[PDB]
Amino acid sequence: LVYSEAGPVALWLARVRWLVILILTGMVTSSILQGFESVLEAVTALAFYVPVLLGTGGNTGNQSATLIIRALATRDLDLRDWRRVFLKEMGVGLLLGLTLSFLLVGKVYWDGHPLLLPVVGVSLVLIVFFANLVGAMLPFLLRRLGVDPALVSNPLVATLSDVTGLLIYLSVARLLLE
Amino acid sequence: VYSEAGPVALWLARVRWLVILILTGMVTSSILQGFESVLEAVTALAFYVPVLLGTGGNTGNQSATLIIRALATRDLDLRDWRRVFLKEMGVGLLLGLTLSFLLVGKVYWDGHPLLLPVVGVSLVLIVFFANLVGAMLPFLLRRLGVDPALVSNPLVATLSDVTGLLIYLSVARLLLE
Ligand SMILES: [Mn+2]
Ligand SMILES: [Mn+2]
Ligand SMILES: [Mn+2]
Ligand SMILES: [Mn+2]
Repeated sequence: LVYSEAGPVALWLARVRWLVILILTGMVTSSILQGFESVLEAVTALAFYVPVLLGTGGNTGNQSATLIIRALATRDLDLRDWRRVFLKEMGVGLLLGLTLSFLLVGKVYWDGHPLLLPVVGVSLVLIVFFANLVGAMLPFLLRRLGVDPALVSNPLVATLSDVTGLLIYLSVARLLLE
Repeated sequence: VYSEAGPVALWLARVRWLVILILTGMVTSSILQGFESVLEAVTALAFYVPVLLGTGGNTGNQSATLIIRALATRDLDLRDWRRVFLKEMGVGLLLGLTLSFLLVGKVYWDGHPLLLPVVGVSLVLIVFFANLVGAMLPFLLRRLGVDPALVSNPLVATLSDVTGLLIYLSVARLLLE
């Protein structure tokens, strides 16, 4: 589609379907949170860190994904190299997790919620770790399924990290505060 | 190149950008803290935070993708940003009303009637503003000589999380308190 020649109505028609699919899939997060209503009610400040946790996961995943998409498209990597990449990214994700978690724990202490220092600290490490792997592996999976990663990698990694991020954080919270 | 670098080298190359983003993203926790009153009154408010901020990010990044492409192929010039701004005003409102209709349905299903106008109004505003942010950012970056490929997407997502939260919680406080 040519942007400069497309009217508002035309742009809406070309954009809406992808957004509808994403928000329908995104509604899952609201159901997840409802299933943890007990823990959310128990500790008020638990909800304060959801956007930065899910957002950091998304940032990490889309960073590693972009690196992989480029590496494959430039033939620096091949589809057969996914295992060696996986093993290497386990280390990178762990190192990134520890670094970012160290900072966020500082914020939690600043905000004055010492009860949440362990749950937030552990959760972000796990979230960065898994989001980094999802980001590194998705371009391989997409390519093998016939669709190039460049077109749809961003919203997929963002949605998956949101779902998996909520599940990790709230589960860690339920085990440590109950 | 990727096949070259080891784990520490990759960590070295990635950490600075992620640190800047999280230091920026930390503001969201401070924003939510400032609305603790209404959050405590209606706990269900927290249920729709990720889907609201996430839809804003999706909208913004979809918009940014189109603009980056048009600038690369010279379908648009740098000075066209005002005309793009005015047109995207309409597109965002149309996408906002469409997506809002769906999410209100989810709220109606979940059984939180108090949040029907809160979530409905917020999503329209969130989509509307996130769309403009996504459309304008490539103009700003190219003006500063920055390549969007590894910068545009995390920036839109973080800006939308902050602005989206400010909209949602302000509407919540207004309608519930
Ligand atoms: Mn309850
Ligand atoms: Mn409570
Ligand atoms: Mn507090
Ligand atoms: Mn996000």
